[PDB]
Amino acid sequence: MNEVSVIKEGWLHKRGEYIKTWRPRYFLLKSDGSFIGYKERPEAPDQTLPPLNNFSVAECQLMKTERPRPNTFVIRCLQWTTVIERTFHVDSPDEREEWMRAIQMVANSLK
Repeated sequence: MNEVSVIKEGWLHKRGEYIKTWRPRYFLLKSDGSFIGYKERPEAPDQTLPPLNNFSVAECQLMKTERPRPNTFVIRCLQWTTVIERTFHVDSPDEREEWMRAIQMVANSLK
C-alpha cells in the first residue's frame, strides 16, 4: 500500500513558549488518517525537508473543545510520537470543521 494522497492542508496553532502562547504551524493531512505539522512551508526538490510534528488519527479519537481558546482539538492517546501533543488549536472555526470532516471521511477507508 503506497497510494495515499493529501486530503487537506492548513495552518494550526500549537503552544510552544515559556508562557501560554500558541504558534501557527503548517499541517498537512493525508488520506491515510494522519497529518504532519511543519514549522514553515519547506518544499525543496533537491533537499526534501523531514516532518517536524507527526499526528496520526488511525486509532482512538479526538474531541473538539474551547479551552484555552475556542475551536480547539484534544486527543487522549499516545502511541509512539517524538512530541507529546495533547491539544492543538486551528487557524479558524471553518478550519476546525474541515479537520473533523476529513478525519470522518478518511476513517471510512481507514477502518
